[PDB]
Amino acid sequence: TLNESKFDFGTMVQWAYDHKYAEESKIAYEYALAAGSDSNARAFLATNSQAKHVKDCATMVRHYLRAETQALSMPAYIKARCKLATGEGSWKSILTFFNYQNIELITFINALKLWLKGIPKKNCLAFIGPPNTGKSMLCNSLIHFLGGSVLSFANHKSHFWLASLADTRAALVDDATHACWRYFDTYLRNALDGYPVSIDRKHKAAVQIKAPPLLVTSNIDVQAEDRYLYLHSRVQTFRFEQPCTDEPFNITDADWKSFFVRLWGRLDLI
Amino acid sequence: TLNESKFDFGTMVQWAYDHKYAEESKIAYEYALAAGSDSNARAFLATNSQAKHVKDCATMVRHYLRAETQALSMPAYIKARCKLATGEGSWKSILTFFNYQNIELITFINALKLWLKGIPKKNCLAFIGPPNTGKSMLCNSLIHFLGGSVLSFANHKSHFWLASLADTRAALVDDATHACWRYFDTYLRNALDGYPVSIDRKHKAAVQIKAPPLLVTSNIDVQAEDRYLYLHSRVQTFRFEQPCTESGEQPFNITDADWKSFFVRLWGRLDLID
Amino acid sequence: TLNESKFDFGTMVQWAYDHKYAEESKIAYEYALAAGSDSNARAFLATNSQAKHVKDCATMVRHYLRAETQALSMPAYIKARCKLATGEGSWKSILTFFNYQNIELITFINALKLWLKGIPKKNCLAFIGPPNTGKSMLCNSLIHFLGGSVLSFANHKSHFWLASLADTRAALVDDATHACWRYFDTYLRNALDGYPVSIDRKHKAAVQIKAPPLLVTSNIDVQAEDRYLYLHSRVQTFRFEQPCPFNITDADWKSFFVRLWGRLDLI
Amino acid sequence: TLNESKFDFGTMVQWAYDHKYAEESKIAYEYALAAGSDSNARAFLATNSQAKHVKDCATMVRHYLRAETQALSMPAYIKARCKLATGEGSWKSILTFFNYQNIELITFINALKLWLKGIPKKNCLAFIGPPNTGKSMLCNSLIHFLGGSVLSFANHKSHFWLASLADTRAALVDDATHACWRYFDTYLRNALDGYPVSIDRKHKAAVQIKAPPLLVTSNIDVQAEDRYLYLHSRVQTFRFEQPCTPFNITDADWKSFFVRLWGRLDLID
Amino acid sequence: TLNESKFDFGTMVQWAYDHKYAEESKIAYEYALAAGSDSNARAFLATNSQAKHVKDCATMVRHYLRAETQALSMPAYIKARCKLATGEGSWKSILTFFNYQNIELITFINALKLWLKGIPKKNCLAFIGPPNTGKSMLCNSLIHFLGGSVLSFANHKSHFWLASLADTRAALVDDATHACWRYFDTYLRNALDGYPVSIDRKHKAAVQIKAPPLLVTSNIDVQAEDRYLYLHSRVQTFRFEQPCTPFNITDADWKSFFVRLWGRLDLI
Amino acid sequence: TLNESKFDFGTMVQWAYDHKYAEESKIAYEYALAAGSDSNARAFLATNSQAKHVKDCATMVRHYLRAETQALSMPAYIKARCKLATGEGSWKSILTFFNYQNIELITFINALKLWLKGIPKKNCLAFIGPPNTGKSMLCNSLIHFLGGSVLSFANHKSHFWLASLADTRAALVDDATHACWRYFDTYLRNALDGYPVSIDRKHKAAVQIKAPPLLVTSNIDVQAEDRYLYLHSRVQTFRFEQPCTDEQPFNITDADWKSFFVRLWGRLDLID
Ligand SMILES: [Mg+2]
Ligand SMILES: [Mg+2]
Ligand SMILES: [Mg+2]
Repeated sequence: TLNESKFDFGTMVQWAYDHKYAEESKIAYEYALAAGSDSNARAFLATNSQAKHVKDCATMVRHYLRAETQALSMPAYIKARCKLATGEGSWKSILTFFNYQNIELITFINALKLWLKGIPKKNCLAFIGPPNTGKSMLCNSLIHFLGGSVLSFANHKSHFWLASLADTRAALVDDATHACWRYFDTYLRNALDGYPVSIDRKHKAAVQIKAPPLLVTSNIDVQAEDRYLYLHSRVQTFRFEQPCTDEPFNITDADWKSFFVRLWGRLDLI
Repeated sequence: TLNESKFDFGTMVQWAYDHKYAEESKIAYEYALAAGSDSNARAFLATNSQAKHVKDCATMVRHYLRAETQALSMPAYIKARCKLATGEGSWKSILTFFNYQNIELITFINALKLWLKGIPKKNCLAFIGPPNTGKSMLCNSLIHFLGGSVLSFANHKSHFWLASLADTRAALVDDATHACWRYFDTYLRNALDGYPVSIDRKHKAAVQIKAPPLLVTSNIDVQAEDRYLYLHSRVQTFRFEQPCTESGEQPFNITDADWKSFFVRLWGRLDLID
Repeated sequence: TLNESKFDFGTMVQWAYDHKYAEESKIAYEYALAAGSDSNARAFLATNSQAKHVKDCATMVRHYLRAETQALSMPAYIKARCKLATGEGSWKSILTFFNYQNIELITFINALKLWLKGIPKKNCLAFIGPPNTGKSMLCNSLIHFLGGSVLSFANHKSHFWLASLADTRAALVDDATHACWRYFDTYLRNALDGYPVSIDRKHKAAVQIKAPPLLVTSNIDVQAEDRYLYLHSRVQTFRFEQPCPFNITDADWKSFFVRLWGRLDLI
Repeated sequence: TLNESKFDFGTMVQWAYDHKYAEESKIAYEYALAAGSDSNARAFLATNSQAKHVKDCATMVRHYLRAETQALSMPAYIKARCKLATGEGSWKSILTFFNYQNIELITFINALKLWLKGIPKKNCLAFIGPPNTGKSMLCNSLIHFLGGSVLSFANHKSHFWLASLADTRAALVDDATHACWRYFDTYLRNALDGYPVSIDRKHKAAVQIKAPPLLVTSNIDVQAEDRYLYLHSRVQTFRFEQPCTPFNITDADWKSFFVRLWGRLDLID
Repeated sequence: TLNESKFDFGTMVQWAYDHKYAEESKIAYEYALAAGSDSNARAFLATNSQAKHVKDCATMVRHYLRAETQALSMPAYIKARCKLATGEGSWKSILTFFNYQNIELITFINALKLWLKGIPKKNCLAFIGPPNTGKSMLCNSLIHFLGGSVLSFANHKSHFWLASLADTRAALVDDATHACWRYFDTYLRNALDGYPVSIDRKHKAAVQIKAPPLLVTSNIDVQAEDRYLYLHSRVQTFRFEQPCTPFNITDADWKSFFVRLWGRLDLI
Repeated sequence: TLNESKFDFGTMVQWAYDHKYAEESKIAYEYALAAGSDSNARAFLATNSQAKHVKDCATMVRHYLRAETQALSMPAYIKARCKLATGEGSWKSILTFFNYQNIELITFINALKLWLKGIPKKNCLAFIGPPNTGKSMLCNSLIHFLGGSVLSFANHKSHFWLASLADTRAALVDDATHACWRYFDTYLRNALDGYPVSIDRKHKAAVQIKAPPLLVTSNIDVQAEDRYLYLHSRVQTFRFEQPCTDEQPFNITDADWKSFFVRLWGRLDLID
């Protein structure tokens, strides 16, 4: 990784942004390789304050990626995620699965439509059923396509476990336990009703935001439980009953792309 | 975007202040956009210390914004908030709602007049009743109009969860559970009173300040509960009993313009004069 | 506000000190205003380092302010506090109120005389009774007159919640609940006693310092409670039984101290 | 040592990288030595900001080294672990150990092959048996060879215990207690199934990642206990029955193992 | 005050050292005062980096002061402390008090002699009894005379609550509650014995240092309690039973005390 | 002291290293005194950044010292530790003490031989008994002689408490309680096995090192307790039952160990 034999920070930040590198060690290493055929990368290794620049650069790119994701409307955002979708699947892969899980495409399309706008009480789609019915399967594939984030209720003892809600456009709380559902009930009523929540971030002061769209998976039916009365009118549920087990379903990013490109009209994304 | 290519800090701050951009990412990104037709934004992308300038800009803006909000009296402040609101509105929306909850508007007016002045033991209004009675609805609309902040009891194990009290002119805790009331009872009587309190802020120094007016929504009626005895005298309760939804429509929705109408109409009786 | 447009730091500090502006936001903003008719304020908005100047200014002003407060004897200090108060006032307001609570003013004068000197086991006065008996009312007015600080037990899980004790000449804990009394009993007897106490400051290192005089208000009568046995000796209790609202101003206290100067041993 | 007397930082970093020194103290010391014969090292000692340069050099090196290893394929990584490990080595060492515990070698090779590929349900090999059957012995030896990390699940207090997973190519859970298995059962199905998990770290932001391959050692046979029904298809148990008190597996043993069985572990690059 | 208007750092440090000003706020303020008749203090208010200078000055003075204190043996140190004390004083004040508590002064002298040497298992003296028996009174007067530090168990949840142990020659814990005694029992046996301990300091590296001689006042009799068994051996207890407040030991009293009992306290 | 009226930092570091001053307090003060003769020390006192220079100097020094110390073999190290120990002393007092506790010195020697090489399951020696049996004093004298560190379970809630396992050649946990033994049982297993573990820092670097030979003193007998079964084979226990409750109590010193090590150098397999 030859490191030896006037530096503009702009040019570097640019390069990092273009390549979507946000992480210092990557930025550092990757720019050092570019220096074979890049004058500014060559000038960088001549600098004494490399470590400072690598840091700054990460901070710079982290600022931009974060703030452009926030700036785009939900349609433009989905549009962006469609462009990122490589390979080729089909929206049919998705329909086939719902058919298998005996749920209405139409029900889903509506739910999703309103979930995407983050309309109050329509902001949270639960995917409920016993183990191995492809709940994780579908939800994670959707989050992936969407550029979402997974929240782990394991980390709930720290209140920072919600930090990413100040960032994503969609979020998934995987495998909800009772603990977790009543957590929702206790603390997050406002996330469901589209009122503001103070989300604490680690190295800087907390921010007040509207909680982005939420997915949940669970073995637990909230609508069928009395102790979660508040949740009934705020959580849209879908039950999966059907096994997915061979030593058959794998929704891809292109599957979702086709799904959105094709039902774009029906999802009110115009 | 284009992030690439002498800089004056003040100008960037001027900019950020004008656009009321206070938050680092927005400041950096939004300015990087201004780069196309602003030589200062172009120069910003030429320096090696952009990260720091963004950082300092946010500090500077926050300083100014806080400072100007604290300087204003309640009247002058509400005045500026009225100036900010837009759209079609009427105080009748508010009247209708209180009337729907079988509460005379004057009862609320009397309470609000004192609450706004932050008079001791009158510094806290709680809206209380069964689910879906428009409690969060009303309180949030008001807090929004006032530019107040929401406190999130989910963050209460942190020292800094109260940090906003050093800045806003009104504050809301939405859906106070039993754990929540107890915390308030044990640790926060005098803030509920609107007495001076030491508010700890993250990176900065603790600040001693008059606790701003408080709003609470809750399913728990503190006045009826013997175990919250000591909260009875410092919390004025409004009981919302009537449903504000079937899950067909939601008929009651108060806008900023409704409050603008409200304060303008009732400027006199809320003693917000000279 | 205008934020755009050779800078001298000292002049900015001078300014900040003069106006008693000690906090960064206020300093920054208020100085940016002075910019219309102040070349140094103008020059401040021209520098690319204004962020740290505001920071340093705040630091510098609190250094001075703290240092000048600490330097004054209690008499000299109260003197300056009297100078500061304005408006119409009378110690009678205070007499009336203690009389209303069926307490002779002299009982309070005696206790206060010692409390001000920060005499061990006498460093803490507690105002105790059922709700709405003007406990917080009185204590807060006094703390205000004195320029003392409020302690917020709510922050007690932090290391720095006592940090003001390194600066003020008097402190108040308003509405001590059982949890509050217990914490004090367990951890802070010496603080109550007004003995030297190690006080953790946020970014600076700790200081060993004598703890200022203390005021507490509470519904809990510590004197009557066997489980707060060890607090009985270090806390003088004033029972406020009568309800009410009535108000004590700074000018009332000014009148109070001026009138009772000699009787308070303030030489 | 001499620490007395124009400096180019990159040159130092270059040097440090070459000798694989990621260690402030080591860096500082070694440079100050390589200095009566390096114009730059001399120049370094002339500078007043030496302390800063050492700190930066470390940072810079640990960046490069970390980033260069993160970028390898699993096969390429093992090839690196093979270069890195030297000594008296034979795989005969391991084969007899398996033969002693009555596990067929091929059962293990296969399992490892699919494990190194982090295929879901093939992502977590448990080694199970009563105290003192060389479970730690073997797993530590392997994880060491591979440069993976060791995790201890205490109880509640273990909040950040997974923090290393954010970074290693492989990991070992040392003596899974029953509660540790319940933790998997409750919170880790996604990790085992190939899905992202949020991993909380100390004084930095949480990360989301695919869980590295896991080794577990326990006295608790999860295949037997129905209260862990959901792990049965996700965890592959190797049972160690025989007590051992001599056997000892080394970096050099694993090297020989991997080189010998390379084609059979499907590492073809 | 005036803070407005070539600066030598060393001179400010010299000044600060001379006046024993160790505290940023005091250093800043007190120097800004010296500005009327000191060209260096004037120059200080001309620099734009005065904030850093105040900070570095305190650091610097702290360095020197610490280093001086650490260099001296116990005798030489007490010597310096005696030199510092002023006023009318008599060891008889101390004698009378111990006699009032029905304790022979020699009992205290014997214990104090060893305590001062920081001999293992003898490094901790505890003054114990019902309220208002002059416990805090006495221990505080001594800790003051010695220039020792108070530890505040209130801050024990912090890593640096023991940071002063890297600097002072004697330390006091005033009113040890049950929570206090337990913490000591669990975590600080070695510190009570006066063995080395790793002391965490704010902007500095940890130092391993002999925990200095300890004083404790308390209402709790550790020797009588079975659950504080492991403290019995490392804690010498003086029981103060008789009520007092009048009784008031000054620095000059201690000066008299050490001067009189120099040989008898073995201070060669 | 005098701290008043170009500077070269390397020169200050040279001085500090030679004099082996690694604490800022000392570096600061001592260099200030050396200003009369040495005129770099003079330059130092004329800089406005004196404070930083001290800070950086301490850093720089302790870097070097840590680095030479790791480079040494255990043999060569103990040698330097003997070279460092001063005063009159004898190994007899070590013999006297074990014999007092009814233990053959050779039981101790054997253990120590293996413990110094850091052999798996021999890496930790424990001295276990009722209060007042010479446990702490024996261990401390050894650790002191060895230049090792004393870990404080007080700060255990922050992993940073093991930071010094990165630097020192031997460590002592004085007076282990149940809480502390449980800690070993879950975390420090690998330490008792020769397999490297990850040590953290306040100045976050996050290294991995083989764990130094450990000493523990305790009123708790681990071999007697099942909740500590793992530790049985990995902790070598020396039971001290005889009390020393009767001006200056018994005392082992650096010189006592110095001779102990010079005399028993052979038998301890320290040969090279
Ligand atoms: Mg009150
Ligand atoms: Mg006392
Ligand atoms: Mg012991």
